[PDB]
Amino acid sequence: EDFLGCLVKEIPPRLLYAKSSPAYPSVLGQTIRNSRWSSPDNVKPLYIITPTQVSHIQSAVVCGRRHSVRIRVRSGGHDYEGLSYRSLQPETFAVVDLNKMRAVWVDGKARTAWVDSGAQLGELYYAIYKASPTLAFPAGVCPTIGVGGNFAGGGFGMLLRKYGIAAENVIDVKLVDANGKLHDKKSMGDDHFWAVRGGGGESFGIVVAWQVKLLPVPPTVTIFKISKTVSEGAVDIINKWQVVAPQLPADLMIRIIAQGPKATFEAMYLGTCKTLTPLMSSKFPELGMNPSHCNEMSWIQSIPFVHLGHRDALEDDLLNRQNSFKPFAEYKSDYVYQPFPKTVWEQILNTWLVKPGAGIMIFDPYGATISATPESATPFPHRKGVLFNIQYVNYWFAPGAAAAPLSWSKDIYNYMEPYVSKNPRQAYANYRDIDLGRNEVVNDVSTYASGKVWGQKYFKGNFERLAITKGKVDPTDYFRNEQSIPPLIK
Ligand SMILES: *Cc1cc2c(c(*)c1C)Nc1c([nH]c(=O)[nH]c1=O)N2C[C@H](O)[C@H](O)[C@H](O)COP(=O)(O)OP(=O)(O)OC[C@H]1O[C@@H](n2cnc3c(N)ncnc32)[C@H](O)[C@@H]1O
Ligand code: NA
Ligand code: NA
Repeated sequence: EDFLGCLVKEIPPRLLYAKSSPAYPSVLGQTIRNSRWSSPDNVKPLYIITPTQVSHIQSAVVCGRRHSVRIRVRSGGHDYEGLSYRSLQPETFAVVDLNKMRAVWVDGKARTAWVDSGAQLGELYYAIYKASPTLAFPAGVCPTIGVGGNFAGGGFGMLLRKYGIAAENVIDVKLVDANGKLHDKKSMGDDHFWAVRGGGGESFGIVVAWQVKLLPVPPTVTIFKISKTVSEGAVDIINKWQVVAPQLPADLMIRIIAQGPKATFEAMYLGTCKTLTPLMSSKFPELGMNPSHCNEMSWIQSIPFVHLGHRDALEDDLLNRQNSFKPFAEYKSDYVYQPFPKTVWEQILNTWLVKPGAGIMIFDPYGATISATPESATPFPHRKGVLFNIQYVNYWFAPGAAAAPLSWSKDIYNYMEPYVSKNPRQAYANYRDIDLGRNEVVNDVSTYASGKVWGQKYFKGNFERLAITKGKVDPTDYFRNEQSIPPLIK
């Protein structure tokens, strides 16, 4: 009551929703992307605020401090555990939902842009396209991902070998801190500005907007998608890929999707069929690539083409907010520094991918620019020596069908333990996986020791600096969730 009273005083009432508001269920559900987290057994926010101005965010945070009510911020709602809009255990929180703050302003000539956190990647990419056919930004593959969470947790996609992660291409921010204060890079200082760009969402304050540098791409890029079944030699070919792909020139990224005894090699090349053909013949002849495989197109066209296989529907694929794809979903991730033995690839393709509840495995090769950044230069530590990342994705479509995929996800992660990174076993912060560990709260503050268990997996040697920065900007642990950076204070 106290908290709501404060909000009503400062923010338009049409932007405030209580559980009893008729529109609350659809406001809550509008960017939930995982059917596991939409059902009524999930813990719901007491209130939802949908700011349209930065002053509304500040008022909301000031109210939350005064009345001791915590806020989970949501931009695109893609959090794998839904931590932008649900808690694991009953507790009081409000959601500050940024979907209405979605402006993107591109300065083509300066090659910079200001992008609101509530914009989806598709909208950012489209706006860049309206400004220039030869500029791009290196962020996620899926068009509906929110800018806010994608950037805060790092953010990578088919330009990662060329330009690294989204967070290392951010040149300023506009942020509201745990005391409701408005900050930019200059006011927040090196530590806070280092942490917010890749140190995970929520922990370091609400980013309202990000200023990004825009990067050159040729007017024509080339995509191929070449599949090999095991009888076509997928095992030998992927065994070679793991050594070659991380060593390829930075203009060529070849990722793999596998969902049975068959691997599809999806490439984005910053250039033409005419130069890709000889490069492949020279560096990776085992794949058997020829000019018939080439799909030449602009960078903007490559986004729906890579993610959805569509060539013909630019605006609908990039500017969509209908939220129609809502699988029940589980996800895990690993990083690989040493080549798998051929026998492991044999097991993966022939055995693991043919079990009840078996999911899809995606393999993104590193090296080049992403690996050239030192491990501590940003909070994202998965850099020098990384051959590839693995994402293990399970989708299902009926609420009664969870047992087999959940069980497969657990089993394959156990199987893979000897072959992937260890001490710690690294994982990508934006592929959030609560089973890596969760925080313990003592005297209303997340403990450092509990945070460290999962924190070293996402952030490796960067965890302690993240926590010291957290202690400086938010010593009372106001902006938190079950897996956010704990404050390390003296
Ligand atoms: C759903 C999904 C997710 C990803 C891909 C595809 C699809 C369909 N593919 C992908 C991803 N990540 C990549 O780097 N490359 C890819 O190709 N996926 C994961 C995605 O990057 C993460 O889920 C990301 O955190 C989602 O961001 P979001 O859509 O904005 O999600 P939430 O609103 O749930 O927020 C996540 C997390 O960050 C905090 N948060 C949200 N907004 C802010 C702001 N403005 N400031 C600070 N912190 C923020 C949330 O509280 C939550 O903890
Ligand atoms: Na290690
Ligand atoms: Na999970």
